[PDB]
Amino acid sequence: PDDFTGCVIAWNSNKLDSKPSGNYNYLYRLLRKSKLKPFERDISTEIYQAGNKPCNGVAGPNCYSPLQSYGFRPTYGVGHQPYRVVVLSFELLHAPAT
Repeated sequence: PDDFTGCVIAWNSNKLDSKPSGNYNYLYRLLRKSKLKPFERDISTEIYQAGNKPCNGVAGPNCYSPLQSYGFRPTYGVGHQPYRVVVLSFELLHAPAT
């Protein structure tokens, strides 16, 4: 948000985020019609009707899979390794602090 208050804490966790099985879990979408509003999470699975014509459940022109898997390898150097980030937002309200 524009008036965001808090602290961003980032640290490398490649020793912790690497497992012998493989980090196949993480996936991402890189396209959206409009910029996401502040403090918005995109997890709801609605078939995104970007165009005026459905793909009709078949592959073809102008119908590509949006989801992509992150490319992480042990040979990647320091600096691009997966960094864990915690955003601690300290909301300054008028309610009892406690």
